[PDB]
Amino acid sequence: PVLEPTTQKFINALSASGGPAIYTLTPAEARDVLSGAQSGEIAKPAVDITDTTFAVGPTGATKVRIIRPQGNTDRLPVIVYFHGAGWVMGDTGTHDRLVRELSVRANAALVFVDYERSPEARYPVAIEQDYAVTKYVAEHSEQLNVDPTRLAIAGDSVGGNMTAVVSLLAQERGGPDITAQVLFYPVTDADFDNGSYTEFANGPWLTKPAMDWFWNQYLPEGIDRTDPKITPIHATSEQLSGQAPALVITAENDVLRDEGEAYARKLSQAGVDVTVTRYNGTIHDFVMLNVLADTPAAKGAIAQAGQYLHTALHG
Amino acid sequence: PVLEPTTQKFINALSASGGPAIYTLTPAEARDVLSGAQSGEIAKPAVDITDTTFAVGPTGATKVRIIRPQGNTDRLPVIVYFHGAGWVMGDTGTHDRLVRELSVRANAALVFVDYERSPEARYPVAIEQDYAVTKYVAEHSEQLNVDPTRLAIAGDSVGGNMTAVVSLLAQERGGPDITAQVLFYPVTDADFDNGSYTEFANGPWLTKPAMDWFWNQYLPEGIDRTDPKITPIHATSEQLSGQAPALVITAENDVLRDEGEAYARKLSQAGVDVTVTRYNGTIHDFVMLNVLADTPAAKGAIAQAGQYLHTALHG
Ligand SMILES: [Mg+2]
Ligand SMILES: [Mg+2]
Ligand SMILES: [Mg+2]
Repeated sequence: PVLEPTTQKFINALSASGGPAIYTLTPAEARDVLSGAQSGEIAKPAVDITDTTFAVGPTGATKVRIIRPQGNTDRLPVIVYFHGAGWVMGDTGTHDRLVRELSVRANAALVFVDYERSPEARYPVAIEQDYAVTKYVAEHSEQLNVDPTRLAIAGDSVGGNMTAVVSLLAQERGGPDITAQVLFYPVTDADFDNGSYTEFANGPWLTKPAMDWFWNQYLPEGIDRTDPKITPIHATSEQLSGQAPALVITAENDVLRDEGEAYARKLSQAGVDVTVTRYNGTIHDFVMLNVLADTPAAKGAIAQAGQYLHTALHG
Repeated sequence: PVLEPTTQKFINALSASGGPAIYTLTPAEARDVLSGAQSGEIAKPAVDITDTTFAVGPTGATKVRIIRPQGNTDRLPVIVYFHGAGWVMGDTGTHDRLVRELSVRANAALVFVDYERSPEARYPVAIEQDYAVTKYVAEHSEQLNVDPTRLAIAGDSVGGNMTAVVSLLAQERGGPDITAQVLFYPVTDADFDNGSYTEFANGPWLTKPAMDWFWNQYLPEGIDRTDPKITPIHATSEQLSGQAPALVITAENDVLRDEGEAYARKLSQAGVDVTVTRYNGTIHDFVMLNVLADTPAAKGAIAQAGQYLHTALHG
């Protein structure tokens, strides 16, 4: 359907500039393209930043960035954050404004997992790093000065996939305890022939061929994609029941729209308390992309997620 | 699609023992059904309440209820509120919890218009009362101890129709200035054959025959229904341009969904900044009905609207 006007101007400018398709690029090139898009002078909430490594995960180490509202030294609730951008791309820079907004709005520490990206690392390295850091935070709360009984998880796009799977792993492994989960336009299935994949196959912004490529970078060739730790839409009502309350936010004009909304239904059917909202007039990645930060959908969704997290972690 | 479970329980109870269809009742009887449904003791935000009358509007007197956050005597911004329930039903009791939430969350005075109901009063009595009260508030700010430069309007269902029309009338008549407008699942058209009307014709909760009956109570026989003061979807890009930023919230499972989302697009095409959000798993009237008060969609939408108003009126 018809896009919000600032969002439309972005899409048209992108067409006019005529850049190479994402799946013709090397990982390094693809990374640099998104990094360059997100390198502008933009207003950002004030935070204190620490870059470090936790000695956990399948590789023995996971890079993290810890963010706190600037000057706040309280024992805060904590968000463990899993970023999107196709498994191949994304870093502390590309998602900086977004995760600063979440930290300050939630009034929480936020632990950004700088997981090993694809294709150099394939499934399941990142989800195991993600799970390991979440467990680490829960088990090292005095050192991080956080309250482990108020731990939320959150992520955008493939990072929403990671959020869902960490919830699933925490159920299976008996912890850690999760207070709430937030999923921005999550990847939850690999059915490239559903309604929204068919309708929006040629965009805007995200295309079916692009998703085909991202999935092929993430996964080993020939792996069974129906397994719930890959496509959590297939999780059993068992794996889902008992999970933390969820906020799921989708975009109207998005190949991934239908699977995110279907996943929200699956959670709800399993007895999970699910807040699920579709934003009209916007596109995939709309709370991360700096070019859309002043659009009404981006502002609304960030305010909604911030408030949802604040209530979950302080109410 | 499938409803949130508590919401489905409500719908199941109606199908089991809901009785005669609302539109087969007298207006008195219909009024009493909703009044009874909403008169349960339930947790509500603390406010101060004043019931009075402003000597304006087509009848010479419009009943209003003025709500403030409890004990607050500050010169506050103000919301003028137009309630829903089919033009036939609704009063200060049916919408009590909802408008208390908005007052407290926006930290604003709220002026609830107890307009004359249909069919005893037809169009255009209520919209002229509604506009008159809005003008009155702008022009008697010292009497009411409010800031007239921070005046918002808001409404639900046919009250969303009223919000749209008051915006239009204010454009046409040169004021008063409106800072923001909030429309919960508005009535904007009378095309009973569109997509969502066809899909949800027999419910849940709101039905196509009910809407046909409500419209018939509201309107004189043979009136041209395409007048934008009746169906604001027909407003020109000129009646719309210049209007205040809008929040439009729709329900997934609702005959009125498509016309609400279409109206949002019409505003956006006219250059208005429109925040438009569809809540999945819920039904029409979901922010007013007390039985749904603790459901995720109701809590979410009320928090969203409350925060949107707070930002508009205090930012
Ligand atoms: Mg989506
Ligand atoms: Mg609706
Ligand atoms: Mg818009």
